[PDB]
Amino acid sequence: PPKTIPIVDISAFIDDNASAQAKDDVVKAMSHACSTYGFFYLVGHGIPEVDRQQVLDCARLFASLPMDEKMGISVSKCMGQSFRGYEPPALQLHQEGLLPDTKEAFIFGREVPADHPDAGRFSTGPNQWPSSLPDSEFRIPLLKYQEKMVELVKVILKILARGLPKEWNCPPDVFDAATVEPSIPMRLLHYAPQSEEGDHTDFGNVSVLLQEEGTVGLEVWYPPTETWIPVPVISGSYVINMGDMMQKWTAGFYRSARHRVVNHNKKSRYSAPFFLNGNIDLKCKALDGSGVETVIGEHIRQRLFETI
Amino acid sequence: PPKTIPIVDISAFIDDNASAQAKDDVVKAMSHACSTYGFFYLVGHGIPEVDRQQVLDCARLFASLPMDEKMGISVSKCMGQSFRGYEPPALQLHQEGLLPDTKEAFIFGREVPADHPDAGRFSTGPNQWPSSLPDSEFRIPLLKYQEKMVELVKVILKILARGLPKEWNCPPDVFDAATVEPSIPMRLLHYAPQSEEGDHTDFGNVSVLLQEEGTVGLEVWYPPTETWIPVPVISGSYVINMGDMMQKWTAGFYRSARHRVVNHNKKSRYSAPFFLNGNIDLKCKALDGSGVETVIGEHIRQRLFET
Ligand SMILES: [Cl-]
Ligand SMILES: [Cl-]
Ligand SMILES: [Fe+3]
Ligand SMILES: [Fe+3]
Repeated sequence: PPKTIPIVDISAFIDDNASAQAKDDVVKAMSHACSTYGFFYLVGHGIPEVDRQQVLDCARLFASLPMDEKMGISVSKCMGQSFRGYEPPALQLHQEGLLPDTKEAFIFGREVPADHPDAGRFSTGPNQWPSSLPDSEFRIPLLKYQEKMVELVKVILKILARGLPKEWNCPPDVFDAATVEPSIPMRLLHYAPQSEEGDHTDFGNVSVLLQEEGTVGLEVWYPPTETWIPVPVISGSYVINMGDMMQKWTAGFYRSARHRVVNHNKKSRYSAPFFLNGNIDLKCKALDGSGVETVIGEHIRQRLFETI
Repeated sequence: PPKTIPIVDISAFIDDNASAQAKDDVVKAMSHACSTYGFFYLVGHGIPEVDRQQVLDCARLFASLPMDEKMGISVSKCMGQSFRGYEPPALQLHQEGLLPDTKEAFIFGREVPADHPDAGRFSTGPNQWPSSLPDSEFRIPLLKYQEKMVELVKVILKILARGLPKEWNCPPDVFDAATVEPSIPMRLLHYAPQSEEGDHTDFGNVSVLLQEEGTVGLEVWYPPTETWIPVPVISGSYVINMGDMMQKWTAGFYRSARHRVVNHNKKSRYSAPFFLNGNIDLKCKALDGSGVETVIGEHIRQRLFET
């Protein structure tokens, strides 16, 4: 029974002067992690720690807005199925903060203008922005960080493509089309402390989680030993996991693991997960050459219906 | 057969506003790592990445001096048994660089003046500094870095003291005496590439290794499955391990593991290990109350003779 998910240092891939052996070491480590656990810690991404800390400060800043202003940009008010804006807690009584055991989030994605023909299509459309926060303090750092998440998931996909079974003869670009005009939702999550008194998989391709220091929140189901693996916070790391669409694309070689967040917090906790769903119109062919075709957006919408 | 040594984030101990649960989590993780493997990765130390990169640049800078300049401060020339200065390769033919499969090092420790009564005693005395390297590029950043390593091993020892068996009833200060006027050698290591064509334990209390990015060098012997565990470089981390004197002090609860560096390098590789040996005159009592008394310096010298 494993005690931890593995860790992958991708430095050899962020620098063009690393040895072929070191790059190959990264490829094998990430391939084994994603085909065994579906999860791994990633370090060596090169995203400055000040930027990560700024993202968590944005989460805290948004959460500090009064309930009325956050509901002014409720996801109810977004365009079509773009699912952008404020996700309210399940219960609320006051304008300030959260009731214990609830959570709230700000969701934003790829900026698509309202008059674009795709606006309002699944996970596609304009973002909603809280007007009381100045651009320099919220929207601008979040969009800059979004640039960096897009570049990081591109690198992750190149490493993963190099890690597939060689007899499938997949080229290292095999995933690249998913990164063109993609669905890329990001959440700024605020978890209230636990009171004194869930199980899921991600549907997309790659998830990149920024954790705040604190007690263990995340657990990953490992079927072979039927155990929940805790994922404590590791300084400098992201938690990376594969989603259902990636598992489907790779005919099950890369696993999409069940996971849940446990709330042992005595104070409010924040996190910032970024999700690569991918281009919602891309038709993906099973990389084992079995001829199965899956359209990303149809797959994700189907997963939503099956889970709700 | 384990595949990795554990990772311990000590952030909860570098901040006084972290929860008691988080601090206890750090204590438990570090204790289990040191009593099982004797080794762990440490992150969250707060030492800036620019400072770590500078230390490795100092290693490269020193190594780039010609043989004649480096031998000007050979360890042969240090005062008494202070063991400070330049450790030359086992073989050499040119003034520049190293022959494959060899290594060289710069060694410096706690600055003790030449007229101090302890100067020249075991691992104690003044440092040798290469006269061709400007202070701002070498001696000054290394001495500041040395302060940061001393503070980090102080934190590690506090965590380790909290991880001992509760039935021994050890107080959390139990190791602190080792950090007063200690032997603290640090090396700037330069490994030549492998040619086309060792196994040991550390003698002191706590070792703190800064690795350079590259292929796996370090391996740790794990007896229960009789396997060499690779220790690849992890960004932002130090590799921490217990030495023989910590194993002795804790009556074997904390393990001093055998380890070795393997050379798969096609180009020169650098590292910066810092060693807490401790105060050489401190008499340590086995923390299980078995009455055994060990003087750190005598232990380290005896371990040197045994090897
Ligand atoms: Cl790695
Ligand atoms: Cl930890
Ligand atoms: Fe998830
Ligand atoms: Fe060693």
